[PDB]
This record gives sequence, C-alpha cells and structure tokens, in this order.
Amino acid sequence: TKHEYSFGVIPIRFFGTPDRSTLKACFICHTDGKHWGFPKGHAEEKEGPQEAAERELVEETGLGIVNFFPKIFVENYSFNDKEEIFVRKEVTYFLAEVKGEVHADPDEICDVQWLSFQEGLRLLNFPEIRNIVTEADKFVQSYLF
Ligand SMILES: Nc1ncnc2c1ncn2[C@@H]1O[C@H](COP(=O)(O)O)[C@@H](O)[C@H]1O
Ligand SMILES: [Cl-]
Ligand SMILES: [Mg+2]
Ligand SMILES: [Mg+2]
Ligand SMILES: [Mg+2]
Repeated sequence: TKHEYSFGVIPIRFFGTPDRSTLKACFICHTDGKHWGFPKGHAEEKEGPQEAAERELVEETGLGIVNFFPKIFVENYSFNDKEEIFVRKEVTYFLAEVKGEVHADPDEICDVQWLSFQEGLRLLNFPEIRNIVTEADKFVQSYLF
C-alpha cells in the first residue's frame, strides 16, 4: 500500500488580447491510460515541488514558463497499479502562463488540445481532476477577469 507524490503544471496561454474568451489551457492525453489531464511527474532527489513541476512540463511538452500564478491546486486519488498494488496518490498542480510550441514526448503524451477550462472539462471523467479544473476556472475569473 504505497504513497505516490507528483507535481505538475496547468499551462495557460492567451490566443489574442487577454480576456475570459481568449484564455486556453494545454490539456494532454496520458499515454499510460489514455485519460486526460495536465503534465505532471515525480520529483528528482532533493528537488523542490516547483522545480519538479517545471522540469516535468519541459520534458513532456517542450513548453517554457513565462510566469507562475500565486496559486496551487491539489488532488488525491487511489488506484491499483500494473502489479495490482494499491496506491494513494497526491498531485500538486502549479498554474503558469507558458510560451513555446508544444512538442509532446510520445512516451508520456499521446494527444494535446488547447481548450478553455469549460471545453476541456468535457474530456475529463475522474471526479478529482474535474474538481481541479472547476477550481482553476473559478480562480482565473476572480484573479484576472
Ligand atoms: N482520479 C482517479 N481515480 C482513480 N484512478 C485514477 C485517477 N486518475 C488516474 N487514475 C489511474 O491511475 C493510474 C495512473 O494515472 P496517472 O497518475 O494520471 O499517471 C492510471 O491507471 C489511471 O487510470
Ligand atoms: Cl505522475
Ligand atoms: Mg508525467
Ligand atoms: Mg514525465
Ligand atoms: Mg519524471
């Protein structure tokens, strides 16, 4: 009965003059499982969470950080792994305006879509990640709009 810890980024960008209608986020499809979400991964030894999140984003999508926003999001879920071990997993997401063209690492990302938070919600089935996007949509509205 293991505990797993992961760190990721919700990557956002404005396709035009910044506003509610022009914010999009980089939704990705996970090669291992084909569920949708955001880039994330494990911290290397002694790495801080934000450092691990930045490195995992660059490794998986080639995107670079413009600015972090002063906000994090946390989810907790449980599953059984390939070898049938019960896992309790905690994922911490940072939120960042990003730059670059996406170049997915196909070993981890098998599809990419830039969508509004509400559009991307349609791709999400697990309740915990739906809560994440609901909170993130609530945040960008109060913080920016
Ligand atoms: N919210 C969730 N609830 C239950 N299982 C999940 C959830 N998210 C991902 N999984 C599963 O956990 C495994 C690892 O997914 P991930 O942590 O997203 O790499 C895969 O088998 C996923 O289908
Ligand atoms: Cl992970
Ligand atoms: Mg990953
Ligand atoms: Mg990774
Ligand atoms: Mg990794």
